[PDB]
Amino acid sequence: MLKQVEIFTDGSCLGNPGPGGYGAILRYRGREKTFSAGYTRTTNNRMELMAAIVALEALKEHCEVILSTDSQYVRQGITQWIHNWKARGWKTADKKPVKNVDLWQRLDAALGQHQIKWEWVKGAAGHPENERCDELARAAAMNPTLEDTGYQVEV
Repeated sequence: MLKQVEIFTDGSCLGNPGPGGYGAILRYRGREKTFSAGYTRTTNNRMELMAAIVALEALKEHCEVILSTDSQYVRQGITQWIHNWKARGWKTADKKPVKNVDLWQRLDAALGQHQIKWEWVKGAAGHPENERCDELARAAAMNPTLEDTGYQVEV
């Protein structure tokens, strides 16, 4: 049987754009691995994506994953947009690349390596680990050490 891993993820940003960061927790057989990093200039949406990307890429073997996050952006992409973008070559009708294509492509790639059960949560009570991810993400945004290379300035 495959390992069944619990993943909790969250991202945040102080502005649009501004410093931002992510936080993710992987739970397996009582063991826990935490991941967090901050970027000098990015956006909330890119951080929401990165959290999920870093968590999934951290798994070195095919797994059963229970991914819990309150990322609306990730949810919409996963249950709505992802399919179409794969059917249009990751480009808008006007041939212009889809926003954050660099990160969406990395996520999609990570997604196809595991059986994922998504648990869309609502930032409140009953989600201790998610709240923990928020704290990690907020502490990383306040002490950024990385450059979000894939970030392209609006217009």
